[PDB]
Amino acid sequence: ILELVPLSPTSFVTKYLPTFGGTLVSQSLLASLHTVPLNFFPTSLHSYFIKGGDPRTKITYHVQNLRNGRNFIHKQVSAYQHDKLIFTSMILFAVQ
Amino acid sequence: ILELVPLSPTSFVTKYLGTFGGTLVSQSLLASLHTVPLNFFPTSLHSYFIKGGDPRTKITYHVQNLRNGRNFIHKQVSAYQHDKLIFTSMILFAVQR
Amino acid sequence: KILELVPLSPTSFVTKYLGTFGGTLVSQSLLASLHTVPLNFFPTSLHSYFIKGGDPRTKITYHVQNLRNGRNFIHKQVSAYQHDKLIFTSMILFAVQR
Amino acid sequence: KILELVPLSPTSFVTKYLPTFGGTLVSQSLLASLHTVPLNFFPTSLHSYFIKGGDPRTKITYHVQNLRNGRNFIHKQVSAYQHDKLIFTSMILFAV
Repeated sequence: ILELVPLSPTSFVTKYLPTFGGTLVSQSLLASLHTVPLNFFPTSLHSYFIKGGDPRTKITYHVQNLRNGRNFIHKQVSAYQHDKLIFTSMILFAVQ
Repeated sequence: ILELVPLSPTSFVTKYLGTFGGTLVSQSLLASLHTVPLNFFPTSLHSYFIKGGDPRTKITYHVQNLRNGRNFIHKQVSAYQHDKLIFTSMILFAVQR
Repeated sequence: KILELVPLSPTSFVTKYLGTFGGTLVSQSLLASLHTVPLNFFPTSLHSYFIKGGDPRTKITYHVQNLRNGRNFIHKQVSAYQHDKLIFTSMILFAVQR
Repeated sequence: KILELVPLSPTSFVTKYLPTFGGTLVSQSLLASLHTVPLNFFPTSLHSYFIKGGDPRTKITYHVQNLRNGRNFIHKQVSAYQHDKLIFTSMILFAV
């Protein structure tokens, strides 16, 4: 139950109801890992807590490509609830 | 919940044992949350993956204070296995009032 | 004013009048993008990449490209050029307020 | 000259004149960060988050927070406050 459902190549909803910021960071990370090649790994991440909460509704994550190259990929993952941005994370990846 | 055991006001060990990544960040955030007042909540968090760890082996988290302002607390949380740095976070906190 | 752009088209703009070259590039990039979205779509984040030093003795041309729409969000890519070479890009994300 | 900051400490800066436009937020936060980074480091990217609307009839206070150092790379965060409220934050990445 950190589980996500892919609605698209870039968009994911929680399966179960959530809000702990740790859940937001973890699921946003998982989400990004499904959009990046298996040989790329996270070097850092940077999460911004924009609005709290509710555990009573689902979270939708959207992954947006910021920058890529041979050795590096940058992603942004935004989380919505009730059609409002609550949380955004930038995740940096590097190759092998 | 990913529970830690306090060894001090300021240091913590895993009680139990890229979800590993999500674990490090979570726990590092739980750790730092035990060092701040009731109405301080994270505004942002910045984690650096320094070396892969083994799950299992316990993780030890040290929480330091970095340099305050007005309306914020800047914590650094570093994670260790075998006295070697695995992971560090900067977590920023603000008050509601 | 000073950052004024002349619209060449609905998605293309150029500077009117020729440390922080950077702030200017980000600022005009944002302004350019703001001309392609409705009033109540506000920027939630931007992400700017410094690709090559500018010339402050030539024109900057900005192209706005629509990357993605979702219910609540618009994602633009703004690319800045001088002499037909890429000097700068930003990804600017917007959300509707209701 | 209008994007002029007054240092208050090694890491904190107030606007001298009245601001908010996003573009001003971004540029002031970049100038603040440039005062705290060695002269031979240059910005490679910048990532700004519009957290709450500014008012231009109020001064903005910028705080530069170190995220990570090396000999080749420096990461900084710059946060902007009005009336003791976070309105805006930026991550700036520098290379030697």
